[PDB]
Amino acid sequence: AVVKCKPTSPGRRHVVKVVNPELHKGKPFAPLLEKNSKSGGRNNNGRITTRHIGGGHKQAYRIVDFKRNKDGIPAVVERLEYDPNRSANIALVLYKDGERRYILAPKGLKAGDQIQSGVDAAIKPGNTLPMRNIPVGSTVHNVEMKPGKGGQLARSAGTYVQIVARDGAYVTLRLRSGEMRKVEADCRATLGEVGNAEHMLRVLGKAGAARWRGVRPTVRGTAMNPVDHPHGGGEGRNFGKHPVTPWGVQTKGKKTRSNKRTDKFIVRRRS
RNA sequence: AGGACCGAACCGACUAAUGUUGAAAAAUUAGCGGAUGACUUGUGGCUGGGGGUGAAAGGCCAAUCAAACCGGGAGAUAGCU
RNA sequence: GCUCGCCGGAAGACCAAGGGUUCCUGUCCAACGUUAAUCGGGGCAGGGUGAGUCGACCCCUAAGGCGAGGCCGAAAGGCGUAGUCGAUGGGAAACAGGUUAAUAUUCCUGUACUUGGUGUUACUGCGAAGGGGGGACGGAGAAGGCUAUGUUGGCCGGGCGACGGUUGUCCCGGUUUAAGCGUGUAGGCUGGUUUUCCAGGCAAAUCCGGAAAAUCAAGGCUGAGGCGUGAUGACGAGGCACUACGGUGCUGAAGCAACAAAUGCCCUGCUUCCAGGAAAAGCCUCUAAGCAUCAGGUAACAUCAAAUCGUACCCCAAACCGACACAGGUGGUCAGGUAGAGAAUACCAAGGCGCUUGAGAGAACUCGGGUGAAGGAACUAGGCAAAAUGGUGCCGUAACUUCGGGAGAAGGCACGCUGAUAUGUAGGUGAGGUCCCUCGCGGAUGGAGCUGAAAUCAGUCGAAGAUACCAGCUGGCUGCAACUGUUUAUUAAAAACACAGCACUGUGCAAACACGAAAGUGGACGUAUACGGUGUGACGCCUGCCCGGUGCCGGAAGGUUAAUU
RNA sequence: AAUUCCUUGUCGGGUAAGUUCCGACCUGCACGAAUGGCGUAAUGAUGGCCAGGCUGUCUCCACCCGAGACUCAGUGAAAUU
RNA sequence: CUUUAAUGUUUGAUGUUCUAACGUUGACCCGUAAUCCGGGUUGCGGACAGUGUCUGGUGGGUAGUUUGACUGGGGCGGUCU
Repeated sequence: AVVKCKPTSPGRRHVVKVVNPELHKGKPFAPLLEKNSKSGGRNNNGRITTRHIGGGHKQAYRIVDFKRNKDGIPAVVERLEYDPNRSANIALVLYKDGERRYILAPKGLKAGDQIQSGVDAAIKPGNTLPMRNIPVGSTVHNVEMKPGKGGQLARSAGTYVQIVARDGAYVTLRLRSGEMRKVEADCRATLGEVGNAEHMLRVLGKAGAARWRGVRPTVRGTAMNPVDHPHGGGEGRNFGKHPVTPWGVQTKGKKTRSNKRTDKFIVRRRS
């Protein structure tokens, strides 16, 4: 649930929280956890590859099951759980065989609901089947791009795709980006939308709330000296040139997609 | 509950005086600011010079930075002293 | 040696880091010490550092490093797997007292414990580079139960006061005692037990997990402290004998209780919030291959072993880092008394110092301070500096406002001491006894004793009762930025930089982008409610006109146009 | 106006007297709407201005307490030339 | 030898299809108690992609350099035979 806190102090007027009581107020299933040390935006060479990364709260990685290869074995939901490594919530399930696993939380799932994977599974949210058997015009999430590796699309808080057509060994999809992409007609996909849509309405309210996420301040460039950035400086606010990243790239329309390898599944890229 | 209030430790360094071959190659005295947090700190580790890092001042990188230090090319060149 | 004065949340005590004999004794005074020097962190000689339990080594691992093969690269060499290293983390065990000129939980006395080895006996399914559990973990907050510790009383010993009084409600001192073993409480978590089945735990599995039944609810785990033992001992104020007044033997009384009470323990708990909170081994289990009249394993007793290195001394400093015996900087532990909200502050205890030139004089001027006639910012670039305000409780408190604030607004009154209310109250604590009882560290009752506010009434002293130290100046108009913050170490802390928020834009995952001749890595073990970049900069009302120029995004008939032929 | 050269613009407020401050007028030398415009409570060691109280800031300094200065003894520099 | 159609064959262009090169930061198995790597099986792509040589354009992202003299100081202007 979304709630607007009161302005009892500068730093809480425009803050907004997303409170969900369905989440388990305790410790998670340890057997599915592992170490995850932050990187600060650096690489094996110790150099900063991506800026604005550093600090924040500690984190543990919940091993999620994105493949869903446990076919023909139903499972019930034990409880929901908060996952920091991602924007979406997850679900702790229980298979009849005694095994437990993690998955992404669909829109309206709860505890006690039964789910099943495979080709003969039921057409209901949570269940997983290959798109070869999914009806056209439906909504799914956690889509696979190559059979067997695991889902890669529609993994975020409130993201969902829509199957629009299936001709042959391939299926076409309109992604949440408006792009019209096609994939092999054997990839698995989970019905329903990922349920945390109240996440976008969240608000940090103050800078410190960003530093908890591991985000660092972003220096513009205009106020940064000529040696540092193309925008450089000048007495006052001049910026009398074209917008450009460091290293000399426009950043205001210049398409940098230079794949040219697949370039077949793209139909209606966007806009 | 709080990047909340007063205020010691602690971290800072706004004003003034002193000192300026100083007690000190940036400190002291009397006050001041923050003081559960983007806080602070000990240990260890990574990032190496046209590069690093930088809540960005051309700032910091061993009292040295508009391109560190050491050695080498090197007895650079100097129509200038 | 007698006085004085300073610190006393340190200028005291114990360590790490670091230094590396500066420690102790004797001796020397040329040099070193900012003076002298019989002294010294100085010179010379000698002596001194004793560990199964502290620490390191060792076992395990994080960040991260090296990196067999291997991938990559003109060479050098780079990244990295298996693995191996790497604490600032995890992992077995000792306390008290006494003692040396100098060491000690290391020596001695006394009392204990831990891990292994071997052997005897008895009972026995043992076995892993594997599986599972466990180890294993955040912030804030809230109390409650305890202790360290302290105060008072009582007891014991001693004392009767240089000057009035002091045999009493008088004065001083002491009233200490551990780990360990046993009890297993306050209180906290958990429902157990037996049988049966199974697509799982890379194979197995009595274990874990899951499912279905029956049967019982009391079962277990954790757990400060207290109590008892440890302890007929040790210590102990003080005496008796030696006593070179340098010390040694022996003796050695009381050694209880109440109250207060921690930031420390129960607490790695409980409640709660979002930013969602290390790993591995030891340890407890599981079984596989394998070994079974063996071997191994469990318990008891015996006996052996527990090596090696460090241990002195300083450690907020004269010994470390600062060229110096330098107003500097330096992490952790202990945390007394009165007042006090308080680790502030003031005066003190234990303890440790009086900061390595002194004497004298008492001009100008300088520094650091105190007071001030009348006036009260007229000074001055500027109320810079200084002065002043300063605490608690009650009343009371505007504009404006995002309805939280503004606000401690402003402003006003009372504060001491003694006595009574009440021979010390409300409250808190809680003895003895009585009653019960699963008869225990119990429960109910019980209210002695101890402690102890606050307020009221009257009275009283003083110029002044928040008397000292400590301890907000307030108010009004306005520009900038929203705010908390960050910044030019060493002349600039701001209207700059960040910021949440908004928008445009790119990016469909072997993502864009970046570091990299490359491999590969980060981005991200993320997936368009995500990520990167750019600009703007809370919030509120709004963000208008122009695409000729530059650039970007598309489009296509024609024209021009490279290599090549 | 953090933007205004002419300029101490003009009027008025406040002052005995105000090149600054505040509020209006517009002839905007040379504001202008995300290199954002206009307002904005709160906040600020922020800039500017006016009052209350306060005072040695000053009129105009005076006296005193301490460390140096000065004299004696001991040790014993420096820039400069 | 002037001529033009169905052929044989030639090479070029376009499209569709295929797999055997190549790729596979897809799955499974082995080396192997190893998310590297290699090999194998299979699938998806597929002669595209991507790399090398040559080449056009773009290219302050990064370097190397230039940016005159006289002058009643220099610059501006002016001048230079």
